[PDB]
Amino acid sequence: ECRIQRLTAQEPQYRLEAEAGVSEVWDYTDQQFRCAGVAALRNTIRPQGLLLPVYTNAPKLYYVTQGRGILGVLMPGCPETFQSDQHQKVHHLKKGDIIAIPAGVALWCYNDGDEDLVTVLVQHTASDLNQLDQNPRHFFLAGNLADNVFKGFNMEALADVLGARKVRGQRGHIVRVVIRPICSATFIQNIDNPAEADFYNPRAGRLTTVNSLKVPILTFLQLSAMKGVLYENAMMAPLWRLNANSVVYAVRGEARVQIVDHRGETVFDDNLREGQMVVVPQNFVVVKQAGSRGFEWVVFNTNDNALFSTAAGRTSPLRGIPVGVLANAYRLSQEEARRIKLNRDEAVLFN
Amino acid sequence: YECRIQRLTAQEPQYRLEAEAGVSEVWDYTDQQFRCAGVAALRNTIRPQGLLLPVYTNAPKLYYVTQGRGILGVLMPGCPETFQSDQHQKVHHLKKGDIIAIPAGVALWCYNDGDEDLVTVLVQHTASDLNQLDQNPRHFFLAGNLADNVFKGFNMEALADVLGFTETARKVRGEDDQRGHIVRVEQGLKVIRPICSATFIQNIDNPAEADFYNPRAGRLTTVNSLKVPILTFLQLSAMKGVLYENAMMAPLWRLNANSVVYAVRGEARVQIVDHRGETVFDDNLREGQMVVVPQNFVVVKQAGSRGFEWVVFNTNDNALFSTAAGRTSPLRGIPVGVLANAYRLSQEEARRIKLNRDEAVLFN
Amino acid sequence: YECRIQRLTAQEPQYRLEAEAGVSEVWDYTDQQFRCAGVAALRNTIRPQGLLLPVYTNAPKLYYVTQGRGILGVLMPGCPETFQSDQHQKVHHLKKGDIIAIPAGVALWCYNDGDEDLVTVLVQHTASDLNQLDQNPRHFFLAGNLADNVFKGFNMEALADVLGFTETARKVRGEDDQRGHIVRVEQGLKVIRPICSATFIQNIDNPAEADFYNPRAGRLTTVNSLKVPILTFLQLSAMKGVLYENAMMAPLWRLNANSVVYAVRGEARVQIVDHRGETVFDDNLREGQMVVVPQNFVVVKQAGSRGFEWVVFNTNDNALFSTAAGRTSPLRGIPVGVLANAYRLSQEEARRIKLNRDEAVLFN
Amino acid sequence: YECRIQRLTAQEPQYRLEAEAGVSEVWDYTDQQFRCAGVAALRNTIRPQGLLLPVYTNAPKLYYVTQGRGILGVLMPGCPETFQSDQHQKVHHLKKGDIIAIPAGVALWCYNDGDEDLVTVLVQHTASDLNQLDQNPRHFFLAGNLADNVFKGFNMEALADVLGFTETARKVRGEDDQRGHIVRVEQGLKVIRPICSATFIQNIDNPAEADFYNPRAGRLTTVNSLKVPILTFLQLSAMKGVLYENAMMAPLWRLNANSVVYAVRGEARVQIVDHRGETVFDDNLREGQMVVVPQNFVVVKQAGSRGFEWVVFNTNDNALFSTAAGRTSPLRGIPVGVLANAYRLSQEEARRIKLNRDEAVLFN
Amino acid sequence: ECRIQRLTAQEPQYRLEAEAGVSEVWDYTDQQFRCAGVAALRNTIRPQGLLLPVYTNAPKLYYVTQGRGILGVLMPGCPETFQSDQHQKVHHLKKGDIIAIPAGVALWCYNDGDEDLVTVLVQHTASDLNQLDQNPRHFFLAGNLADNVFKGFNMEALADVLGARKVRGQRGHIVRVVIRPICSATFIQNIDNPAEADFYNPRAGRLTTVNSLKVPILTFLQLSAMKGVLYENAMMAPLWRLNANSVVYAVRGEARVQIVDHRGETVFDDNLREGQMVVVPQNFVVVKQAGSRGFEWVVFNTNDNALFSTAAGRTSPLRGIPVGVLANAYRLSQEEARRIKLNRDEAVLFN
Repeated sequence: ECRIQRLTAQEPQYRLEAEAGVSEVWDYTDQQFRCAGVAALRNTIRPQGLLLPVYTNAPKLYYVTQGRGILGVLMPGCPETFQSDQHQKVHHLKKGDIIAIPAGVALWCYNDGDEDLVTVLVQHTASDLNQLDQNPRHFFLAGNLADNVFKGFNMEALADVLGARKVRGQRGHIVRVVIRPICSATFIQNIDNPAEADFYNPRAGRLTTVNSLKVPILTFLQLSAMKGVLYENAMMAPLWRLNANSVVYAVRGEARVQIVDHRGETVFDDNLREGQMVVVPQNFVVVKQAGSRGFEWVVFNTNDNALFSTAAGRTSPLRGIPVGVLANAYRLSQEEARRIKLNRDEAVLFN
Repeated sequence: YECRIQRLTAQEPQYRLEAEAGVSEVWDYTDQQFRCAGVAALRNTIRPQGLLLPVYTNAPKLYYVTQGRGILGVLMPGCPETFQSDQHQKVHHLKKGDIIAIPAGVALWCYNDGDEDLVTVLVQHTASDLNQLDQNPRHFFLAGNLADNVFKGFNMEALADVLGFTETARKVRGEDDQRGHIVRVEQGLKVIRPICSATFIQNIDNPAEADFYNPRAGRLTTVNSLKVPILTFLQLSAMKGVLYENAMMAPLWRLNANSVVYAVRGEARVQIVDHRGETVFDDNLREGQMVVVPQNFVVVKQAGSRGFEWVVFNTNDNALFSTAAGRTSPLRGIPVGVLANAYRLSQEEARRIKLNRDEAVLFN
Repeated sequence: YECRIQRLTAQEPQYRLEAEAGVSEVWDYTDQQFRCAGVAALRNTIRPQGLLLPVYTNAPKLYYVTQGRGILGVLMPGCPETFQSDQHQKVHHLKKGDIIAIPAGVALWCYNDGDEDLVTVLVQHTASDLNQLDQNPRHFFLAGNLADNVFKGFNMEALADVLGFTETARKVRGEDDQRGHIVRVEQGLKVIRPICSATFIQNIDNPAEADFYNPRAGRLTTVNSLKVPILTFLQLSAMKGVLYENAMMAPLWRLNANSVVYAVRGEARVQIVDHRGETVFDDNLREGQMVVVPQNFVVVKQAGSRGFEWVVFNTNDNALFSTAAGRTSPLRGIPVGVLANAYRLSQEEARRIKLNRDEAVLFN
Repeated sequence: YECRIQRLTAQEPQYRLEAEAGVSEVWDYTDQQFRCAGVAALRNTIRPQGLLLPVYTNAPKLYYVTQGRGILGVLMPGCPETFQSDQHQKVHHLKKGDIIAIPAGVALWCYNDGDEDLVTVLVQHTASDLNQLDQNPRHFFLAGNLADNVFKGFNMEALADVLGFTETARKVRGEDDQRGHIVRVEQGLKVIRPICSATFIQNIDNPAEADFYNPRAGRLTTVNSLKVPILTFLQLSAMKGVLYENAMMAPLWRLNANSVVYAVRGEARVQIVDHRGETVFDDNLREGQMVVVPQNFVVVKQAGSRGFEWVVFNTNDNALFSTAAGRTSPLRGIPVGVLANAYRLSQEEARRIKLNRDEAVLFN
Repeated sequence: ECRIQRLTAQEPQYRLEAEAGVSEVWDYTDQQFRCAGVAALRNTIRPQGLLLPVYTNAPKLYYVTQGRGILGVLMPGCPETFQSDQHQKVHHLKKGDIIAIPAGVALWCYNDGDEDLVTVLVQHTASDLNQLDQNPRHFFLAGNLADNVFKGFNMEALADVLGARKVRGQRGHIVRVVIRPICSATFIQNIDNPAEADFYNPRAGRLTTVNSLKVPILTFLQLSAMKGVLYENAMMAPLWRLNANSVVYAVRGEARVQIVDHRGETVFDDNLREGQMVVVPQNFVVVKQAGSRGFEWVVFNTNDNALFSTAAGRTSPLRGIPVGVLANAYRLSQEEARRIKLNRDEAVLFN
């Protein structure tokens, strides 16, 4: 399931055009995603576009690559706290936001901005919360792997449950053209803003994480994400993730990216570029050196608490264990063990 | 502590502590009104370019940034420095409407990199099991001015022995300063940018990020455990409330917490009712004032001609309230018959008591 | 609070509160015996067709229904109505032998749809961290009669403004009633049937649902966290005990709780022993009496000629006891040698001290 | 309880309780110094072949075995006997440097099968929510000598009725003994070998099992929740510290606990500093002495010419400290500018304050 | 996956020789282990042997069969509390120790003793912490299913992250030839010592357990172990484990061992001998009668809290339910139901 000889920088493989947008779907059936147990989507919502309400059998983490809009989530059996129409609290979407949506909860979204609203999506199909298959399934309540639920039911059986029903809706799933244009849980979190970075080096870059200790619901989703920015010529320390697979999506720039497994054979050594998506399995080691225009990425991780282990750096295992072990391991002399030890004073982002 | 209170009173700070670059206004933590709540209220004003010396306390704290913009630095124990150019821990940008949560014992400093006074109102939960001292606020300062820094009572020789610096650098210590706890700065003061990754900021006053909304009554924004995880450890919470012209906040009692209302803007007619069915409070609250609504006490607010904006520090992890009237009120939960037999009214009268107010918590 | 008690006493209610349709009997929550336990004991008698006005308190409560049958209504905050024909929340049928758990701050009413007096005995855990007021019981009533309802101290204009009803419906409020807290009814009063799905009832007196049984000694039925989940939040528990003719409850001390024994039926010789090895209690308990066995204090009961049936309110989530004598006693856990050297007896004497009583907790 | 202390003092036991085979030395649990910490300190010396009679208390306990080797027996409630040849529960071998954790209410005995006095120092956390009595230690003894065993105040007839043994075996009880709480033995006394599988022992003084080490400064060994699970239930912890010749323990304050330092070996210059920046302690601690460093109070130790070995009982599940100076100190966490503006020093002076001491907690 | 007609006493199937030791690997692809979802290894480290640092995608429980040495574990981003060189706290290994190592954390080990350091190892591949495959994977940082990671990366990309790099190390993984020759968590626990036994019978034997209520980290590993000793002619009560599979490794002596499944057919009835490894699936029932020289074993269990159910004995289900049920079940008379009930006063170890 995860015996992989090589890794791939992937882009969508089939499109899904609608009236007011497009859904580009990665081949979740490729071995790169099968192993990661994720399904990668991209949603583009033109101005005035409305994504019809949908729910999925699996948890979901959206990232807002571009645009600004309004979002509406539906928790079961909770009153409406927005009353003028009466409905639940809509949410404000802005570039750099992370959205966590549980499995089975309905969500709609509308693009009330002048720029295309681009959101990248991963669906964790290997999560215990998903009790169906390891393939994406979208239950729509309108419109139209995916389809509109309301369709299936009878005209009359459904007639006498409510006082008529063309809720059996081909405009696609994003159509053209609210009060403000448990259940008090925070689902949005700013990740792309610089002021709220976690790691920072004015010469190397910055790292911002979202996880269970920032957004509580993630404890239930067992997902997380990291927004990374590398300036020109800076590099990311070589690292492996202890308890999760990684879904890296390149949002800007270019960077050389290398990946290694147990057998010591490199499965990936290529230039990642904006719009591409690479997967870094668990315990596989990455390393990035930004290109000429820097590099910016988002990595989706499949665990509540994503820990890293940097082969080299201030918080590096090599820095942790004795010089003797280093010398006897890598034959060279005591002082070049010290060299491999205490020469990089930086943590994980480097000049 | 006892809470048999006959009278609640709107209270202003009772004793000030001025520094060269700021002023601390301390409410009377001795007053029964707050001793019941188990909290100590503080208000810090930091003029532009002012620096609070690092400090930690025996009790958890919830700061609310009423005004200004500035830098903050918290010091988690045994955490590496993630900000390197100087190499230090993550500083954070606080700004108007921010809620800041500071666990007990953590050292923390703040700087005002803005052109306006940085006003932060804070409460220190002194009745928390984390505070293992007594019901009195205690600030341990790491510099200057809580009489002098804790380095004052130390021995210069020992502190030199330890700091790797004897050394007239020994002037790290106290009784030779007189600038206070908020000092004036030379240049800037968070110079990389002016567990350990835990979120401590939460913007609460963002209109677009309200929890209850009514375009003609107001809005309510909460911060609790399901917003910020650390609060589950602090067992503290807060709510930022805005009422529009002549609107009203339903009569409500909080189930599992005391509440500390700080009047931010406007004025409002406020009534508070106790078990005895008697009124313990009936006054017009105005900005800068602080009242406590003890647990289960019923409070109601009708905003004045200029609206009313308040912040409430609640003393539990998940402070939830029950409203006597509204769409989610007990009256709606109980049968009509109960209403009739209770208030001795006709079934239609009860049905009016029960089903005429279609709104949730904020009304006209 | 201090618990250095020289003498435990069997206690009856000290002051009654009569209504037109019932009577409240209040034990002296001021008495040291209960102040040590941190509880306030109450007994409500509701004559047929009587209605308790809805009410909520600052402390959790464990009701025990000694007699009768009636309807109950609890009011969870912000929960939709699941009973619709009127539309309201789930009412529940309480009946003889029921344990009812009511969290702090929740409103609740009760009606006696039976032909016999509905007798409920209740304890209010005033030493719980959920009670953030003081060690005094406080009932907040939503109607009539805790001097008047909390609607009394409010302003008729405001309560009219809010309730969507000014309105001489304003008579929702107090000081104009005089019927008390338990009133007489017109017809019936739970009229659909005379989180939010949490179980609050637990029948404990069901003989077929005992935990310890001996057809000649008696039976013991517990209710704790692994029976009812909410108790994990209340940190309260209870045990319903029945001893047959001349049987005995082993001498036992509870590890992690105080115990509040209410004598339901029969009489029994009861002895209670403290750290000092001295007897703090040595009397014949009889129905309607209430005693407290503080934590770690050793108690033993020998039932009289008519058996003895009691209920104990324990003040922890999982109240477990250790019996000085029995099949699961410390003596069996320690080696014989220890017994010999401790009591200075021959190894056979110790082996008798240790292995002759083959029963668990209920004996002959 | 109040902790506004003007002066901390090194304290020795104030009243002894001698037995035929041992002596109990009791620190003054009445003294404010300990009443602030919420603990009662005890020291038991058991001469070879001495037996402590089984006993349980209202509060959790952390024993530290300073000297000797002996057998222990704990009595978990309702657990079968796993040691059978006699059939009884698992006895455990305690030896020099052991930490023993005893939950409240559990009975426990100990025997000295060695040729040297068995010295155990213990603290009883009286401010724990598990102790539901008062802030006073209370030992309930199951044999002899806490005035007599709890079997004393019982009725011989009842205790005969129950024990399956009337019987002049009734001499299981008190006021006829006079040997005390530590008695002399005939032969041996754990004779199979001289939930319920929970670890209660933790060797802390093992040099090879330190957490901090410096071959020229010393070593530090902790025991907390991530070492022994039961502590998560006791919310107690401990630290065994050794400082070599003329070494120093950094100036540190504990965030979330009071600390109880028992001087085991050597002497050391100790200074303690409070919020007021004033010195509350400045003396040379020596073996057998006991001091309390309240929460957030800053303490520093410089060992004498013969080193210094101490044990600290901390009153929380995960007691973590923050050191004013060191590699993991707040000063390193805050920017240089903050240091300069705080102590009014040049950026290089601050960089010295901040980056010259490359060690963690133990220094030269 | 676990429909098994018979069970096997297994020994390693392929060796891995190094300069200063040997790694003997059980065939984790046999159906006996597939079902148990474990991989069994044996490490032998000659005097002065050093096991190069490694990390694995799965949790691990080592048992120290023989020898005495020093061990070094690397937790992410935790300071060095051993300072003279500066590094993390090494640990002392001695015969009878149990070591729990999470997935993804690096560990090295060195044999500073005069006797061969023999450690037996199980890796729980069916643990949710492992997000790769159900096959062992060893990521080394030095040397060389298994391989050295540092190998894979480029000479220069890795050059400019630290000031040279022959950290790209054939001596094997254990090579010939420290300050003392969250992150304060206990990973070692004494299990083989008699004084700390859980069950004991001076005539039958003794049982010592390690589980979540002894070592806290196991709560996260969901593993556990039991060290068992049976004297000559004593026998282990027949038992089944409720919530885990069992990996029994025979460390000394010989014993007849029988195993039964649901169908009542015996899948194993043979003499287990030192150095052999048998697996007892969940709810399969074992029974052991020691041979002439007694018997000593370690069983690795796949759960935080391993509970047993002894068909016969003081704490036996048969002792739990009424004599009537026994009689009506097994026809014979009321008093021979009593006989099957209350004749074995011992718990689980028997004469």
